[PDB]
Amino acid sequence: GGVVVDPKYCAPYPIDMAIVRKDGNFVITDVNGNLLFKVKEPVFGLHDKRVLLDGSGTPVVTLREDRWQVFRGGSTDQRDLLYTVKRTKLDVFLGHNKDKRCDFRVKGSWLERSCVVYAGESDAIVAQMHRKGKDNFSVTVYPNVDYAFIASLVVILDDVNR
Repeated sequence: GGVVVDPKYCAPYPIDMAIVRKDGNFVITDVNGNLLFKVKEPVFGLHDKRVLLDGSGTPVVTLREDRWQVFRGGSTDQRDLLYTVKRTKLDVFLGHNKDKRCDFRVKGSWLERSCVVYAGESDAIVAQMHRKGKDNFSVTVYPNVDYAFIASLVVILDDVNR
């Protein structure tokens, strides 16, 4: 129940991710500064879309805007819908979830650096923010949880804040 975007984003150990900034553009790195995703608005003067690119520059997911849909790769086609996020703080519904138990939830506070992501059907914690151009926090993604999925949530939280 940890795979959302792609099983290749599910590591057997915890991974801590963080935001590095130079505005919707920034990078998400591991603890050691290794790039995991570049986050950007793909089109100038349009602010409704962000893409997460891997280190090779390949789109991993596209987020499109209190309601976001997140699509596979560089798509915004409905057939490529992975999940919808609705604004305790955020509820996530996988693309095949036609109803309204959410599949994941985010609670806690962005500004306190205390966000926690839970799996809906067990309420298991899948990721946890901790307070520390580096933002003052990291997010632990637990083993076998999809870290591209968690990185997309971090992107949405940042959007809500800005």
